[PDB]
Amino acid sequence: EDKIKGMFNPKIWDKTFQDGLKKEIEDSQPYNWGTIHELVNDDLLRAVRKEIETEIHFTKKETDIYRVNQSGDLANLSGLDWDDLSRLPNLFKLRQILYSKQYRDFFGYVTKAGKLSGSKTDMSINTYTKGCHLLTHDDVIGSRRISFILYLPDPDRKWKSHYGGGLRLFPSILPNVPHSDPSAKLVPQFNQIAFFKVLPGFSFHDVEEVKVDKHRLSIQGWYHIPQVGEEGYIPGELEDFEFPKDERNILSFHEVKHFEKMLKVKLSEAEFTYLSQYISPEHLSSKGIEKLQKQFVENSSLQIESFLNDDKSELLKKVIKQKELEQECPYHSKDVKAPWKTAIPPHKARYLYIDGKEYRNFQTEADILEALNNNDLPNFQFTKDAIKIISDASGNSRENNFDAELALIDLAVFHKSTIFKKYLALLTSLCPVSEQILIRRFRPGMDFTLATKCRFNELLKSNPDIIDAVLEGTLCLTPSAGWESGELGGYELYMMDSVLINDPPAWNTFNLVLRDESVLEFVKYVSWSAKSSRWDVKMKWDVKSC
Ligand SMILES: O=C(O)CNC(=O)C(=O)O
Ligand SMILES: [Mn+2]
Repeated sequence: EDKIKGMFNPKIWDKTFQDGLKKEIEDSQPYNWGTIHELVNDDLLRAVRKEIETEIHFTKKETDIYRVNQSGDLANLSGLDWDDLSRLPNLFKLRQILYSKQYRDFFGYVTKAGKLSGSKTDMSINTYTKGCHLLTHDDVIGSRRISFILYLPDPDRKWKSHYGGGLRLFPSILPNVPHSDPSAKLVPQFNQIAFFKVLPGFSFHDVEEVKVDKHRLSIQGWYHIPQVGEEGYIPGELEDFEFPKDERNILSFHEVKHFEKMLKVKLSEAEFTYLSQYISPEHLSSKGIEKLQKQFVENSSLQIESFLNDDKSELLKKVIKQKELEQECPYHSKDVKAPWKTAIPPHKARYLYIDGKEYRNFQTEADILEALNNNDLPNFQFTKDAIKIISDASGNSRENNFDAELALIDLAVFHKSTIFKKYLALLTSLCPVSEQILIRRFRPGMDFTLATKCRFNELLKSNPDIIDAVLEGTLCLTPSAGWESGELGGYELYMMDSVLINDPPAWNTFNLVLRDESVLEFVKYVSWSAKSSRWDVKMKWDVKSC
């Protein structure tokens, strides 16, 4: 109770230091946070790190939102018991002082956070190694009031920026709508502490993938609202911003009646000729269709390899490989030009896409609000029009050309066709009544989606003929190697609310799934070390039975 303050850098007890830091936090951007260098008695934090290395057993865990080496899974034996620190006397001593009344009075003062629990200790020990990463979130959970992270990388070697592993902070386009791109990045050093008041809809942050083979050791923790009466405490003393929307447009009367008349290999020579512009002969033949109809009835899932025929396989691979290798892919949302859009918000997803709508770039509230007041629909042929006219001005350089976008839009127009939707209904024996089609590109080190359910159309809920499901399709057009372990991410993951599908990115595949209310999907975050983007074509349809 006396030697506590002495286990800190004496500067934090200095009134001048305190009042100076308080203001630094008040006026910080993009939301109120702060950092202190050399927080703790160096020989202690050195003792603590030698303890963690000696005694604690880290276990990789990957989910949609992170990959991190964890020590916290209790009910795994290796799980760290904070109720038993017999062999981590210096860690015990660390927790004691971070939650001391001495430190809490300081730390609460500078952060204008009010009272902070000393009895509700809440700490965890993680390492991030090559590939590890934690996507965007605001920390808003239960009674967390202030977040803090104490860094213990190798104390005798400075952590470098190109290592990755940075604390990134996202600014607010408007509340619960953080800008896709981070506006500040903290390269952590030993005995450094990052911290912020937990703020619903604002404190969005992440941990940049660790790119090299080093060990980023941290102690994340939280200060909580006091227990009721603790040191005198008394209590009390959006889908509209998601882009793309998970919406489909109903099909014409022409289209639907076709799929009905058919279901109540009945395609013409002509229709088969159309379908074979794009689809491999192997999936147009009688045997090949019975083979797929059977699969679908059994699994309510198709996973087709070599979907497209070789003419279109060679074409797409070429133009996709050309763009990968000879053009500057944009790595900030401001840089994305027509026909591409950046999916937002980053605590839900981040990827590049073509939706055939008029061009949006969302840097401001007014950008989001201008689009909401002016909802507009896809038109791919007009999108092609727009591109050629831009692509004539500049000149179709090895570096500036739109060949990929044009081949892919052509592929989307195929899949938009009446006839494909006939072929589809033939495969599945379902009548599509709606569609949404997207071209998606997931960039190394930036793009991901997160585990979500399908979204039923509210207007068609009361319809007995429409299946309480969503038919979802994914044509993957990723031409690079090394995805196969999951290690690079990019994989399409279908699981239940146990895993239905787990397909790393591959070339010219087509997955097809009928999702009921409860199925979760996500494309995993793509590693910085991936050798290309994941390219694909996402297709969603409401369906009805015939
Ligand atoms: O280690 C870091 O810098 C960030 N950690 C977190 O944001 C978290 O654990 O929720
Ligand atoms: Mn966090």
